[PDB]
Amino acid sequence: MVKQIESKTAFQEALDAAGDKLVVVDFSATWCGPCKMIKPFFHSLSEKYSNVIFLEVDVDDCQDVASECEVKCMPTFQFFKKGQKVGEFSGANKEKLEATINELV
Amino acid sequence: MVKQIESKTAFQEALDAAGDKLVVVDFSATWCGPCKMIKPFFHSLSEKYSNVIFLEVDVDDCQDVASECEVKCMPTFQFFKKGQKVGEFSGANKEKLEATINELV
Repeated sequence: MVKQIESKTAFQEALDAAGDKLVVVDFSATWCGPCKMIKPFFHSLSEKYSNVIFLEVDVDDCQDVASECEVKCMPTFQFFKKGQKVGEFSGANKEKLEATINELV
Repeated sequence: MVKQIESKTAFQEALDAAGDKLVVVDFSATWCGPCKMIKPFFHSLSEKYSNVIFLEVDVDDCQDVASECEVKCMPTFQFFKKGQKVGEFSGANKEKLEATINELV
């Protein structure tokens, strides 16, 4: 399932506890249309790939995490492996989302 | 000077009262880095071109205007002429901003 991140401390902790696993972070905003459209698919993905950690960060709630991750478009997906960012793209592209997961897993 | 828009009613009114003039709308967010970097320049522009109306919309404040204008990246500049959108681009590109203003004025 998707983990809801509500603090910078929580973001760091989850990245740390992911250990070996790939972390996919969804940076969204409630006003963004595309973000709402792709949410169900993003959740479906967390149920399909249990060997991958799925994170959700609302930019309004965590402006500090948003800023530090240099997010500028919505939605933005950032991929992390052992605390290091290994991928990133923006736009609600379903195929590309799953496709990128299969490349970095 | 730059007009601060704080409602959907205010957005429509300003578009209406612009009459013949070109309206440049800056869709920004306080957490967005690029948005802060280009704010001074955007204001400088409003003082340089008095025949052009400059609008500022914080996406957090006006989620409804943000949504209806289909904004997805920050900052986003939308250009309006007689109620109709005639241009649009995202990213804090100074040259392109002024350049687009000179094309649509």
